[PDB]
Amino acid sequence: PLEKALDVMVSTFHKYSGKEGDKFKLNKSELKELLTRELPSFLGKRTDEAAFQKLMSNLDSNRDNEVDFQEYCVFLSCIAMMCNEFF
Amino acid sequence: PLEKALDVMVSTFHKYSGKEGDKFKLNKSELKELLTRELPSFLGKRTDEAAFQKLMSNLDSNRDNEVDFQEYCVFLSCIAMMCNEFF
Ligand SMILES: [Ca+2]
Ligand SMILES: [Ca+2]
Ligand SMILES: [Ca+2]
Ligand SMILES: [Ca+2]
Repeated sequence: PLEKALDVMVSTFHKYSGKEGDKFKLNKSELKELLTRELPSFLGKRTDEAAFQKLMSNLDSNRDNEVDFQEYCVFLSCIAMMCNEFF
Repeated sequence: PLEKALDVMVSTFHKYSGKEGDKFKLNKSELKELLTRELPSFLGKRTDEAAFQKLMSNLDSNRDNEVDFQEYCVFLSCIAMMCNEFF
């Protein structure tokens, strides 16, 4: 179960970062699709365009306006750490 | 199912962490069964005690001789990224 889940995390990235432009990174449209479709829970209601834009600015540690796989990775793990702490 | 993939990530850990001493930490021995029954395709056959110490040394970033939930998400991000760079 831990192995199908880790490649569920891997294949999901590529599910959107390749739709447009750099096929190795998520741009905003791409990031919104992923979250909106694959991660609605950890979504709540902040569905503005203003919620997503700092939603993209905070995942984007490099500041290169895109989320690479690494970065998606630190995001998934913050979300893991956050839930854990809850249960 | 990404959100499904996070669920089991967080639970797989506690399924093993709550056996001995700290219940929110993995000691070399709980890590052992986690790694062996969960991530079998990552541990080939170097499973002696040096490939299992190594790992512990590897995993345990604060060096309290135990794997906590954050050091376990760092490790997991290392597996996914490995799976990723190979595509
Ligand atoms: Ca892209
Ligand atoms: Ca970036
Ligand atoms: Ca323990
Ligand atoms: Ca530790």
